[PDB]
Amino acid sequence: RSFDIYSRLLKERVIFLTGQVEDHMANLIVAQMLFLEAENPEKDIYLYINSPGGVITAGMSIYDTMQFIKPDVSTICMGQAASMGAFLLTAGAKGKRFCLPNSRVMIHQPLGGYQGQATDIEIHAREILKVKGRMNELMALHTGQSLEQIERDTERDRFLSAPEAVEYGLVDSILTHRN
Amino acid sequence: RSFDIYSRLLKERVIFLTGQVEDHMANLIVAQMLFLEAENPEKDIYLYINSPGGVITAGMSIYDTMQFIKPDVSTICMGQAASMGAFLLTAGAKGKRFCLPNSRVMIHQPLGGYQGQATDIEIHAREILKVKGRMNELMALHTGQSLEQIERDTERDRFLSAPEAVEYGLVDSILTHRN
Amino acid sequence: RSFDIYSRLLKERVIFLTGQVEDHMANLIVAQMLFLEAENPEKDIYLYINSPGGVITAGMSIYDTMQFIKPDVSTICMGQAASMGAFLLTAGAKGKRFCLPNSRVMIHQPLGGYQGQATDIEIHAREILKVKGRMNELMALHTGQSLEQIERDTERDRFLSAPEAVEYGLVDSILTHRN
Amino acid sequence: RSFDIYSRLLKERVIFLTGQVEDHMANLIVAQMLFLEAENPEKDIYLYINSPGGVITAGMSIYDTMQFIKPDVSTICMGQAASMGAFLLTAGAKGKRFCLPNSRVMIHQPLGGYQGQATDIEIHAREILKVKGRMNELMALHTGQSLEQIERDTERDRFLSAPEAVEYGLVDSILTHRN
Amino acid sequence: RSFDIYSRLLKERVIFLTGQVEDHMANLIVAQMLFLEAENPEKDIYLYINSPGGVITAGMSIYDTMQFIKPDVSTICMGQAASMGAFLLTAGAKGKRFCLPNSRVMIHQPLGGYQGQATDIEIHAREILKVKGRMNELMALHTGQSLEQIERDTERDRFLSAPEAVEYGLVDSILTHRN
Amino acid sequence: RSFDIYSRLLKERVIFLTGQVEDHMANLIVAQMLFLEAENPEKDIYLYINSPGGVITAGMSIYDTMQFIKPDVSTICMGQAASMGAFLLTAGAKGKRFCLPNSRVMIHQPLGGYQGQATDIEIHAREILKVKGRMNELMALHTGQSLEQIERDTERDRFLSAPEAVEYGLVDSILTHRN
Amino acid sequence: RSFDIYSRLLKERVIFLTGQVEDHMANLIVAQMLFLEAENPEKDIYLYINSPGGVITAGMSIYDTMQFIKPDVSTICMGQAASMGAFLLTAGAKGKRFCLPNSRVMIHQPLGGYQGQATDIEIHAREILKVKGRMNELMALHTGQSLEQIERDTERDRFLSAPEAVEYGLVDSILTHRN
Amino acid sequence: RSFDIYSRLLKERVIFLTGQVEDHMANLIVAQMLFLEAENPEKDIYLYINSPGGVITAGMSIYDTMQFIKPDVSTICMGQAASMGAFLLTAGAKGKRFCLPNSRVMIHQPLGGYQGQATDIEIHAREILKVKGRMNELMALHTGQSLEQIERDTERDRFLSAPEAVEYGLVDSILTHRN
Amino acid sequence: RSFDIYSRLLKERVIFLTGQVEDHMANLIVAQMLFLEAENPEKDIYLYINSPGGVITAGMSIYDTMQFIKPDVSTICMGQAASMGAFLLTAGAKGKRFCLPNSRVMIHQPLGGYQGQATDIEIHAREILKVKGRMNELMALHTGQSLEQIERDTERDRFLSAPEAVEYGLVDSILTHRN
Amino acid sequence: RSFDIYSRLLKERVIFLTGQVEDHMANLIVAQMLFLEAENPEKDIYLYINSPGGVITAGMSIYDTMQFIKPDVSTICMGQAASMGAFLLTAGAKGKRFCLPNSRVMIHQPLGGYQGQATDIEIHAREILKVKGRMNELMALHTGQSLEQIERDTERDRFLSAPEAVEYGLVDSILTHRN
Amino acid sequence: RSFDIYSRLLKERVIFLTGQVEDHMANLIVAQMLFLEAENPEKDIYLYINSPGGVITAGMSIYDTMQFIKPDVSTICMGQAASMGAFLLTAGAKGKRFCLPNSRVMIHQPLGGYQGQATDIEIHAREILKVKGRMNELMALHTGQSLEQIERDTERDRFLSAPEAVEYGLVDSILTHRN
Repeated sequence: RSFDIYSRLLKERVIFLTGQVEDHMANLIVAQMLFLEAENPEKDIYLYINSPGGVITAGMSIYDTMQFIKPDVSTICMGQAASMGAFLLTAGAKGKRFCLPNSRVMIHQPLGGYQGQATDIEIHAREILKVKGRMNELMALHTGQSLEQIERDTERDRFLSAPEAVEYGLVDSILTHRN
Repeated sequence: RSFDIYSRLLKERVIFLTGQVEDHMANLIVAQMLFLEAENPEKDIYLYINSPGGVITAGMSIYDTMQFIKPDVSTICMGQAASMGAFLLTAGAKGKRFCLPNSRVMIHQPLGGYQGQATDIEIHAREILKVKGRMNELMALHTGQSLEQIERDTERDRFLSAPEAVEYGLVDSILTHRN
Repeated sequence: RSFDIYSRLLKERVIFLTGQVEDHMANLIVAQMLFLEAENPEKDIYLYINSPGGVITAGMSIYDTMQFIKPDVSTICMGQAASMGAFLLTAGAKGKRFCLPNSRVMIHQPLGGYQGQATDIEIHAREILKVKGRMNELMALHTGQSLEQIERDTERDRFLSAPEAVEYGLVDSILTHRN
Repeated sequence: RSFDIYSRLLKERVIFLTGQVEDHMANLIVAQMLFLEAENPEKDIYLYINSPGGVITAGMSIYDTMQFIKPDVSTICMGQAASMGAFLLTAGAKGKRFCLPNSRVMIHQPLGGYQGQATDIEIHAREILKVKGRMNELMALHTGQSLEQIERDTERDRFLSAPEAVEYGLVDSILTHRN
Repeated sequence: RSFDIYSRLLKERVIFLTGQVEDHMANLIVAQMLFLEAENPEKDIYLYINSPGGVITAGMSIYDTMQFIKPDVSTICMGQAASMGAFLLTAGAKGKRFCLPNSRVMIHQPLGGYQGQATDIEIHAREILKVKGRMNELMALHTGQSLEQIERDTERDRFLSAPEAVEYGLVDSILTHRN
Repeated sequence: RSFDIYSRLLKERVIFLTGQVEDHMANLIVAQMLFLEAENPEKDIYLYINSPGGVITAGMSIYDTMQFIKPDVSTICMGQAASMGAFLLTAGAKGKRFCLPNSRVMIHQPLGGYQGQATDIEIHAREILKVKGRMNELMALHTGQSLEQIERDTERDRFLSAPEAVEYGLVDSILTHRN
Repeated sequence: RSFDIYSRLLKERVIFLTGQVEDHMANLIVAQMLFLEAENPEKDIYLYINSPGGVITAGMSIYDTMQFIKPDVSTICMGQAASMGAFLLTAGAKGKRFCLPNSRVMIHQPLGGYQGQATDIEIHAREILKVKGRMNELMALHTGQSLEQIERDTERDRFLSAPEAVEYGLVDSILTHRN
Repeated sequence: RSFDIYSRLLKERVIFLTGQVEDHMANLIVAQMLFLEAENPEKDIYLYINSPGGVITAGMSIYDTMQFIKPDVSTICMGQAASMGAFLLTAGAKGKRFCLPNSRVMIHQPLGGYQGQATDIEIHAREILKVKGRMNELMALHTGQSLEQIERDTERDRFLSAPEAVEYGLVDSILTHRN
Repeated sequence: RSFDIYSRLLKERVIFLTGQVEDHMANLIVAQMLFLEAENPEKDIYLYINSPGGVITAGMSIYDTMQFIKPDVSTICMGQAASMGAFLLTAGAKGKRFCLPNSRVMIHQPLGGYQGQATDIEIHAREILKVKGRMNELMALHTGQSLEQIERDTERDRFLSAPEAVEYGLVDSILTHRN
Repeated sequence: RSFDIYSRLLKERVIFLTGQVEDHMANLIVAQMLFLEAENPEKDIYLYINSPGGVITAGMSIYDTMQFIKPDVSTICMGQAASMGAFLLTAGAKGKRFCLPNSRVMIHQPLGGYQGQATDIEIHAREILKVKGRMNELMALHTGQSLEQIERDTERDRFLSAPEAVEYGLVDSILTHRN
Repeated sequence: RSFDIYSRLLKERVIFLTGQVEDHMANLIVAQMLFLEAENPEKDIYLYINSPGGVITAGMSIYDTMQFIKPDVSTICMGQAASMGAFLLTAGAKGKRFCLPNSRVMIHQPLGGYQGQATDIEIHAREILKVKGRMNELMALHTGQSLEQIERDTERDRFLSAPEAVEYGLVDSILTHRN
């Protein structure tokens, strides 16, 4: 029926990634995808995104899953897709990444923090550095820009309008009306 | 049916937008609209609004989706439409925007806040302004007022009564009695 | 069946207005109202009011809905009905506004509050004033009392028993025994 | 089958009033009553009462509802009936008010409080003295006692055993064994 | 002895106004001015100001106290002088007011809030408006600017470097080096 | 329908392990396996591991269960697998432990703590040392490393990219695409 | 199905006892047992233990239901059985008490605490010593150790691994693989 | 005498700035500063600094007082001096600023935040930027570093050990042994 | 007198370093040293240390002063000396570092943590690694041990009795009984 | 002049140890002791004890001091002397350790608790046992019991009335009156 | 003098025991007594008591000191003396224990509480009973009542009026007017 609306929509292969990114809402996204791949492993799957960002590992379970499943996950951003949100948007199938008119994007490097003995802090920061390294690589890839270029652009929070977003390479185009 | 009164009214293509505006309740609006579109792309959709406003991104995900979909989205204001509630109200299809005799409207500029280093304060300070600017443009459109009439009037909380809101281009007419 | 008493009670066209009047409980009432008009826009709708009042804008959404829709909305006060509750009570269809023998009504003026800069206190106060005045008009009008008289009685809290309420023009008669 | 124990008992025309008396559980009781009158205006309705008391106007919505509906509302006190609970128990159809052997009854006067300007304090203090009067008036009407035996009896907490409530006129008899 | 350091500078007629302006610290400052006048009513009094401001009536006891005592109260601002701070800073004896090189001033309007009935709210919005007018006037007098200029300039927080304070007319000049 | 997504995917023998490892969630995962084993003791069970670790007795109830049921348990790590999570991944069916592209693994030693008399401190500290020894042995035997080698790398947190989890012997390979 | 996994496994006559032992969770267990006996008093009941203990009386309501029902209750320790956990584990039908390989059991003496008058303290402490005696009696009984031995081994925490568990008489054998 | 250690060391013209910079601690430092000049404006003053930073304005009241009194102000960092602690340190008399052997210095730009309307956010961001510049100019001025160099060096926290400090121009030399 | 026990002991050139190390108590102790120096530079200062440690920079503000003043600083351990507490005791005048019979010492690496952006993270991680290095070097210096050996023994909490302390070169000898 | 009772008694060489034992009340007792020696190293000091125990290192700092100052330290117990309290009592000068008639003594073992990696948990747990052993040898040394008698007698809390503490050798005698 | 009212009254050999009995206030009381004995070991000391009781050990410290000093100690009860208050009241010098007219005395048995192992509960439970026995013996000693009689009137709270306490032998006489 219309008992659950996100369900009816799931049947239309529409998945919503809304707000904060974290393990449980991430895991729910991931399973929603595996389910759509088993249903029909050919049809695209649409993933709407309105999110301030969130936990990185939780984000990579989503990312690796999108690339892993045969279906092409198109991505469409409404409202906003900041940080790992923006990362996921641009991680969508090629040519199948959008942004509605007034949605906004924000990009930036990884945030984190540890607490401990110098040695452990060493082992942990070293690590958040490997991750920044891989986060930037993957962004160069998906967006087209170059490693050097991203790290520059991403050292500090950076905003992009729907247009600037396409111009930059995070999304392929702006959806304006249903034609 | 009546098992769930809102689900029953969605069947009549009616969506309510009540209270504070945030990602989740907004996602649900977006999902009811997407869903109505899919059921019949030609019939109007009625978006009843009684809100004090809220988070702008969350709202914009509703304005873009409203515009984006094929159906005309008529907006009825009951009780109150303030800030993002008045934006969204005025964003309904032309001619199909109304107010009940005692609805009261209030418009004003964007609110925000950032914390950090002066540098970052810079980016955020200038993005909130880029937003106030796009927002004021769109209010110009849907109202007919000049960009300068709105920046002027939203500079501070401005209350509009039903007839004033009609007289101002916020809504098209006042609904008193069903005939 | 009687799975959900209120759902069941609705089939008999009975909507309940209980507790403090605020945005969501009101929209629920406004929907049961539009829903009943849809089942039969001719038959009277019965509103049970037992409330100490609440948010004026939320209450006006119910008031305007009552006046708007085709069917006559019969008001029955049980327990108490005060401020916005008393107001929504007297706003029922003349001839069909009731009080139970020991119900009690209380009228008074809009209670508000603001915090901020002078310029802004000025605005917001002007608005509470415009509203008080109109609410006063809609009160003279529904009860039959004069505008002078209402202003003179809504300054301080005033209690009316069911009988005085009948004589004040707030309700039409007293329901004592289902005859 | 007892999928919903309380609903199945409702079918046997049984209503439970447990715990503090407040607006909502009180509304639920009214609705169960109107619904049982709807189902059959001729049949007796049984109200079990086990409550310490609560909000007077909430208790009065149940009271007036009991008097209004066509059916007789038989009251049965299990455990305890204090204040509005006692009042509600003695308000059942004459000849059908009962007490279980070890249930205990407590009667007293209205409780209240206020905070504000002296003018308002007076309006509110005078109002609770009327409520107290009317409560005493109705107390005498149902117990048979005179108007002063009641006043003289409710100035302070007063306990009454099952036997004493039959003798005082609060209830008609003790229920000890099904026969 | 340098037992109490401020009690020591007080003997050199130096007075410090530090932090939040509120009744008790304000009263301590007033008492020192009166005490200084008692000791020697001819000699100047230096008030060192470092404050973000605070309560208006609390500050006005200092203002009038300053103007009432025989000695000229010379004011020196360090750190900052905002709101009630900039005000007391400028109310100092004409010709004897200063800003350390890097102190900064901020001027703006009254702030406040009330909760209550529409009738009480109006008495309060009226009042804060009269306070608003006397401050602008007193600010006009003291800076030499014109009323409407002061009004126009205070509507929103305005920062002013010491040079801008000297230009604007809040202080008389910038102290840089003891000579 | 897809009223419970985790429930459908379970139909495909896919179980999820997300977030902190503790008795209840740990117990649910265990029930899913038993349940899956009884459904078909022959087909593989698939367990996605995206955890930061958690309680060791809880993890072991899942471990012994894994090694105990007939079906082969295929572990796939997405997002991340630390401590107990990495221990349960490397604990999957030999040759069927995969690690998605950007999942990061982290293994280390046991965390714990006690409070009380010394005699109990020794009893308990001696117990965590014993658990340690055992986890090292099991980590040895599942990864193929030597007990000495294991002991040497888990004294301190030690991360491991996807490629390293293969070199080190925790997992067998890497799923980068569905094919 | 896979809707309610634990309800699903009740069919294979499998009950899980997870986490803290207390009255309500204990009641669910008792009820699950009584029910499985009503379905077949001949088939074995399988109770999975993973608990750090709990309220003794709660545990005992489970202990006696086990000895009372016709069906043998086979116990299977997963993760850990500590205190009352080890108690209910070692109380399964003799010959059918198992410990998974890496399970681990812990045993000790009763814990408690009272407060109040001295007389009462003597009453309550004299009660915990009886429960103690009785708990050690019953431990000797299912393990075969001398009551004398028990008392020594439980004055303090004592951990036992699966093999150790089997040798102490707590359980009959270790479970390693489905065969 | 050593009744108050801090007062006693005040006789040797010594002053300590310990902990976060905020109006009150700052004032007590300024007053001791004025007090000393007043006792003899020729002898040098010693301001020991061991702070992590604090409220910029609070700090500036101290700065301007340092440059203003005739007494030369010798700064001596111990432990650490970051942010406004770094600034006041390098602000002492040229030639008379130091650094204990293992002192540690940290520099960077302003921190801050605001909440409100777009308009007001602008005014405050505009202000923390006017301040940053000025703060930088002054750093250049006191370390003789290029103005651009400071802008660079203060975009992100930069730790400077004592030698590096001397070299960078923050302090003139390093004190290790009292000769 | 003994009106202030600590002032009197100050009068015998005795300073106490008790509890956690942080700026204010560390500045208090620094102040006592400078004062005792002022009162006689040829004489030994007796500094007692019963501390679990604390903030390194604060510890350092005391270490540098110790090294710096003319008076030989003699350290004496009572109760405990952990972390900065052991560092400060071992930094006493070579030949005058005592340890009471039953005092225990504990050395270990630095503790800390950060939260923020990777770049900043890296910046702080390095910093704590420079600090760790410098402490170790100074541990080697004062204990006569070797830098390497110091790097080994201070990776994990290391305890030592007074005799082991002497033996390690942390203190020079053990005081037992006055003579 | 009895303006401060404890300081007056201090001239009578009477130090009080009251309440929980922790670094600061402990340091004050040490300071009073060193102080009292300095006045006269030949006269007896009296330490009254009424404590429930407390931190060990803190008690040891008191302990060594007692053993270390030339003058004998006579200990008198009032109320109670438990744990470290009891230990500091028996630590008095042989032949001068008194317990008042109804004072009660309690002895037991060190209590502790750590949290962290197994390795660190080992380091701490060995430390707490060495401390236990050393504490025991001391107990043996002052009471003249056997290390073995003390080990057994302390495993769990053991109370000893005043006379029983006399024969156990914790104290040399009961103090009943001032003769 | 009167710079402290109680210090002044001390010079009159008057001590106050007001409120809650606990270690620090009981220590103060003990200190004042030793001091008064040290001024003049001959003259009476006067301890006023207005207490509801408290910690027995804290109390006993006040009791063994009352006996122990040479001066007779006269106890005067004002307001109330309950539990330890009543104990300490009666433990005063025979013939010199008073009770002001309307003071109330209350008596009972020890209150306690403890948590932990059965073994520890027993150890602490015996102790509380030993204390209860000893307290009851002293109570008998001092009142003249038989042991047994004391055990009976102390199982539950027992109030005694002033005169009833002379009768019971708890106090010697009543005081009424300074005669």
